[PDB]
Amino acid sequence: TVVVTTIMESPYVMYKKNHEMFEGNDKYEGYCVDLASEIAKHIGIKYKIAIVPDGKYGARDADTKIWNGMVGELVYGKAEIAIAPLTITLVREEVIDFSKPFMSLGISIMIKKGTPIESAEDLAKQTEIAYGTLDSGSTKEFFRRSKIAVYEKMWTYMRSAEPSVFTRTTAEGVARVRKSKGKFAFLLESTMNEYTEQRKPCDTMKVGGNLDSKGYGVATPKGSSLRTPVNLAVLKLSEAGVLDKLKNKWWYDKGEC
Amino acid sequence: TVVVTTIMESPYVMYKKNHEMFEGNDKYEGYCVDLASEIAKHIGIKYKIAIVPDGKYGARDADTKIWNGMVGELVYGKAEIAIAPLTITLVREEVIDFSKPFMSLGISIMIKKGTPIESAEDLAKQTEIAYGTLDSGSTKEFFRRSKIAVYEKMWTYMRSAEPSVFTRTTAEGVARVRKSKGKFAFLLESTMNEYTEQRKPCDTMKVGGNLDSKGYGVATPKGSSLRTPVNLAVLKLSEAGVLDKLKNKWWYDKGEC
Ligand SMILES: C=C(C)[C@H]1CN[C@H](C(=O)O)[C@H]1CC(=O)O
Ligand SMILES: C=C(C)[C@H]1CN[C@H](C(=O)O)[C@H]1CC(=O)O
Repeated sequence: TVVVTTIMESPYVMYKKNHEMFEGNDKYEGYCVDLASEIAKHIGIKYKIAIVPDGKYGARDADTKIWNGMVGELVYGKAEIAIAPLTITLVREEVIDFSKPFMSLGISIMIKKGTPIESAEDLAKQTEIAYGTLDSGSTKEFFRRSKIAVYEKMWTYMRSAEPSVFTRTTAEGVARVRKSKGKFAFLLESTMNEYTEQRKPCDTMKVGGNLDSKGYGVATPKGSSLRTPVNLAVLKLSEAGVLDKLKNKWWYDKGEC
Repeated sequence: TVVVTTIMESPYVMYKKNHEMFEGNDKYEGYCVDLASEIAKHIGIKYKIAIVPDGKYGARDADTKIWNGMVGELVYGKAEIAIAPLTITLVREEVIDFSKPFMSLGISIMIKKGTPIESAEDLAKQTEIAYGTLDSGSTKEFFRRSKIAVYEKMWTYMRSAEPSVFTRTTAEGVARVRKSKGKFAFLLESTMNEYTEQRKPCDTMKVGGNLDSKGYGVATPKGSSLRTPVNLAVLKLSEAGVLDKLKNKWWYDKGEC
């Protein structure tokens, strides 16, 4: 009855092993799949998981004026709820509603083990080690808009960098870090960073602190009567220990390093 | 024109040195005083700071059925906004609205340096070192309501403990930790814990991780037309670096240890 928009991202939503022999929601597993299930039980709804057609999170296009991604699905009435690692930002909360955060994070640095970098300050003062960001998302927008001297210097480098320091997906950025032999550093959300650190061949690490402090939230379109039940469900789950339990399950219980 | 309810708590709201010769809002300084000022500038309001008469944060009384503290001020229309270290909890969000978190925190352990305790598990398995909580607030409510084995064992000890392990104020709990010579441990929010660690005689420390993950938020009563401007102001300030700058100012720039 209720359409849940989400996206393929490890370990939030992914295909089960042998997903061919499963139907509907049963094809998928992950943190956000479990989260949708808990939320639906508390607010008492039936739901259909739909993967966002364009594979995007949500940005407003400069010329067409149109929102893409999951935000777009909500804005144009194609979906009722988005349950994904969708970062709570000002631009988005202007057109959709977020619940309280179900997970906390910050922008962080991924290096290949042995790269002599300990902070964002280290990266900015040199050119030998290239560094980049996804070309779509809140991390790029953070650097684009920063007045802080260090991040301003980082944005000037990145927008000019040749060849392009921007990657299309998380896997692509992680791939580039691994194959570059200490010569590429990846700026990404600490949640994905921590997850990759736990995955073989265990050649990556998070360095320094987070550059910022934010959260992912469950999104609903403006005026949805599911806004309050959803927000309260999240607080219920958080206080019950369920969010912590879910994090440990998909991040640390499966850890290989 | 707009009434801002808040409370005396270091370093969020406090009296300036020689506050006698100042009038109105100018009597006060602190993190939340600066925060009110930033918010009011963005949403374009004039405001009067009022200290909550009963010195409480906000709980519903078992018999009278009446909310006390800052939550009460909002609920009964005595104030329009609460700007304070007011923890976002399910019970409160049921009767008031919170903005997105302006600060992240978690329940934590304060010990006197040299107390051989490294985790919550350590405290629960022994009786020689007493441990307590404020007798009013979200920390007590967390232990009261936990199904997690370890915290359940901690609550059973605390509610039965003789003499009372509960303190009326933060200063009183910190006082008890300092004067007990390693025999009392204090369960409090990590923000207050971190702040005390930076204050002379530098005899306290935070040990282990946070037991949970939550935030403080700006509160408005249900149906307030200041709800959205406030929420968006917080995201604006957060993304601009102002919340981080404010934290460093009142926690670390002043640090003595
Ligand atoms: C995986 C991606 C592209 C998403 C996830 N959350 C962020 C977002 O919602 O924008 C993006 C990550 C990033 O931008 O670093
Ligand atoms: C200082 C106090 C009593 C407040 C502050 N925030 C929490 C609250 O809003 O309940 C309380 C702390 C705590 O309960 O540990």
